[PDB]
Amino acid sequence: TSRQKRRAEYARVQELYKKCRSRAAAEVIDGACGGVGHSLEEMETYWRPILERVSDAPGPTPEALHALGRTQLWKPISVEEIKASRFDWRTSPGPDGIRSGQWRAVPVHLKAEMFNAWMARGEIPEILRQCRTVFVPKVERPGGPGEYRPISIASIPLRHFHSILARRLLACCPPDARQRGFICADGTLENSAVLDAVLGDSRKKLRECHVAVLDFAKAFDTVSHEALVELLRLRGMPEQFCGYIAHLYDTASTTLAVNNEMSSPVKVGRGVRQGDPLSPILFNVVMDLILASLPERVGYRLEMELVSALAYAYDLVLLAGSKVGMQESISAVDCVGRQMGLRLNCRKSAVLSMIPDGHRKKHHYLTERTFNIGGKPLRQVSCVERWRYLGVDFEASGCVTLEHSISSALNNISRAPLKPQQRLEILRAHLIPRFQHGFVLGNISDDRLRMLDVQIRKAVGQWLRLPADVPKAYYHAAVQDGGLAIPSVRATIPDLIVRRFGGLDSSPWSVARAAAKSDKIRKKLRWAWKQLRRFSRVDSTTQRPSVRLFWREHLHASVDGRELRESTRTPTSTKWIRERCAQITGRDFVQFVHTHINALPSRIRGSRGRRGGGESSLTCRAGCKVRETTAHILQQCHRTHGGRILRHNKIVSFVAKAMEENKWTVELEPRLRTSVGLRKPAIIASRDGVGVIVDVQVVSGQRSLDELHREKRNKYGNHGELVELVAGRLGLPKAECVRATSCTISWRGVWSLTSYKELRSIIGLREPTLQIVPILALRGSHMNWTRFNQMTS
RNA sequence: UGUACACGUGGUAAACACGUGACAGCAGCCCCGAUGGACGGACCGCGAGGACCGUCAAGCCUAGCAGGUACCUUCGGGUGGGGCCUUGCGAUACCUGCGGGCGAACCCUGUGGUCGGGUUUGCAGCCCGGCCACAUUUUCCUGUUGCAAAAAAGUCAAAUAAAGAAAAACUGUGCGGGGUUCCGUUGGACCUGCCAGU
Ligand SMILES: [Zn+2]
Repeated sequence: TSRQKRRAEYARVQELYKKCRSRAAAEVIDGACGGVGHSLEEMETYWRPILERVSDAPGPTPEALHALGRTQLWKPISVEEIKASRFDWRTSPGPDGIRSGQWRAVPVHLKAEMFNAWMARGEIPEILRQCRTVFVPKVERPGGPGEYRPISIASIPLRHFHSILARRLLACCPPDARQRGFICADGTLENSAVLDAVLGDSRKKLRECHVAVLDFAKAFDTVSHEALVELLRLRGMPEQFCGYIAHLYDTASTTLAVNNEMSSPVKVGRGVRQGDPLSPILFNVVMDLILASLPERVGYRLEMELVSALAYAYDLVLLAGSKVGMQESISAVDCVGRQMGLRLNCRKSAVLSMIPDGHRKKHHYLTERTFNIGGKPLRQVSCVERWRYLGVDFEASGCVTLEHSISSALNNISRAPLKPQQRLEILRAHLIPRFQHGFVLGNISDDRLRMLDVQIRKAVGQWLRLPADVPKAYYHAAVQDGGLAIPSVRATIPDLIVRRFGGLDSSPWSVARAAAKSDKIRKKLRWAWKQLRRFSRVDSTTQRPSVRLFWREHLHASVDGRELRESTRTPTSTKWIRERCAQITGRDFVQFVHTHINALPSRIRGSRGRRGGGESSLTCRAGCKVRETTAHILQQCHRTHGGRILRHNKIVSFVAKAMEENKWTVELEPRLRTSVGLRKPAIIASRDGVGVIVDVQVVSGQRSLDELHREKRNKYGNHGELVELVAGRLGLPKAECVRATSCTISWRGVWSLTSYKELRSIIGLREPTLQIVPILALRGSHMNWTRFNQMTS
């Protein structure tokens, strides 16, 4: 039943989110939320035949070997290198069964000797060799088995054993400097700047330019086993290493796990499997070969520097100044791919041509299709809007911009079965830092960034049901200052440009340094600096611009968020927005956010600009005949009095729990009849001759919290008779040992600095206890609001 | 291009001349993203803004994106509204396509002519949309599927099935009971009755 699959999908996504956040977020963003809908039938019959298809690649030719031509490996594995390899352990279990524990428990020497024996024999056990493959729909509405994706997961020991081999390959034989894809530094670091400099130069000096982008799709599904084995054999690497790779690939199998249904193993006829740590290094050797097969004298002369190819993660951006120049380059790429089995998406590859014309001083754009990939024509795109050289969030071949693909991601996140805080976190730390690279490879304006920010804010407002008139700084202000900390692409793009392009001239690359001394790059740097200065405030400590201070300055100066200005001094106050979100339910988070920025609809806040009516729209609905502000509702209203005592006692119970856990003799509601009047302390506790009178207060924040704390600190500790009475009751002789103490929390859930410091210092409570008091304050306040709004008489 | 300043040349000095110059600076800050129009009237404090009533055929808005046309320039480039000032060298007219929201059609389904699309392969399939033609009405109660948060409340005819028929209060480290908030033996929420009181 559909409800059953929805149940299973929700459980699976929640478990994945609890275990590993990054993989779950990356799966949710792409669209892996609907699961499989075609079952085993008409699914194995489509994907099984496409797997055991050995490519008839002839292999590299003497010409390719000579173009390539233009020892410490297999060393015994020691125990230091095992921990020298950086491994991400928050991954999925293999089909064998060992998830992380049976592999973590074994000592290092045993694993080292096991790998040594494995390479001595050269045979990975079939049980450990076995791997599974789950299916992922591409478009949000699957229509056929060809619209899915076979993500394959291998065993943990095999991934660990290959990671050290990949590290050895990277250290022993580093790639060419042109290869800036799978590199130690950031891949698309200088490649974005080089293309921009080339485009600026070709427009400036009216130089003939043609830049083509062609991607390596099915590059996982097109490398022939024999071709790669021969390539590694002729590279000079040990022949037995190649034999081991050939034995690994020739003896391979795959299990189809669709709807938890077992399936027989299936042969694979094409090499390079997805997710293996050796795959992006082995494919780097193919990149080295294809780059070495490029024609020698061809490219674009950018300031005495010749630029021809800038390899991206899985792309190949070729450049040429002459129309005939790139045709032979493309033919060479085609023959290299065909001789190795690689296939190219003519649909997803594009060519940008730029032909100048004299006697007019303008520059002309070609429109018709001229170049081709072995006969198949290449589409010609006018504007450079295919800045999708960012890896994930795959391309659309110039059909759409970067938007209309961000909105798809937002819809995929919105429809996924996640709590309102989980979507917020996924957008915070997995979507914004993912497409932000794409908005720098070309000319950009402020309006595009502002519209992207507005769309993101609209999506977040829909997720958390906030009204329209909420301070826009609330979304982008940092957590410690009070806010959702949604990073804003309006100010983080100039920040990225300034931070990266500023250090362009310090890059080891010779091409990047040439690109640094350009005209367009410097103009963009000036624009980015201007925007950053306009959207930041200089830091007092370090004299360096920061956007967080600017967002805080706007937020604390607003009307809704003025009461939050005291939250930046005690980071515990806003510990529930981001860190402690797994302990708070779904609707609870939305209610807490609503009362946190005072988005609750009152007769004052909910009628902004629409107060042309009578006093009934402004007078308190309880008959208090005063202004109906949310502070009045939540703090001073006779209908809300019972809820106020309820919340107060809810807090005093939890703090009493804490001090009891800290081994203090507590006394609830002491009864002291002073001669002056009636004094009602909250709770007293004494230990080893010293006592304290701890009273609990939840008060508004429109005044300073510390002063309000002092107003009862002095009253309870300087009465002159009450301290003697509590000293006599507790059993301590000297009245100066006992002194008053308060726990003052603003009803939005903001600690008081003096109160928090006193409570931490006078009596020992660990951080988790103080973390939960804002939760109690917010819950009590919103329950008070619901109690008030439940009836209207 | 237009202001102001650094050096050099020449000169007895200049309120004299020229050239070269920090990416030379000097071309201020702040706020604003709502949405259908033409013609005729009733509303409003007839005031900035917000209601409604009549037709029209489809388009109407956009400081959103991309490309070209002309013009101003100065080479860098340039086209929304409002405010505070302050001196504090800038720049407009439209059409084309895409996205957004307001319209408007469209509408129970199967074949074919279709056309734009995606996806494996070499025009063989699956799926997304747009034109051209085909196939009694009202009326209550059991099963199948689309989203709400949980083993159930919403969906009484969303589509349905010789479908089976008819007409034409609360105050609480209180107490008891259950696959239900989401937590890895606890915690807030509602469901009930007693416990000392109002
Ligand atoms: Zn009141």
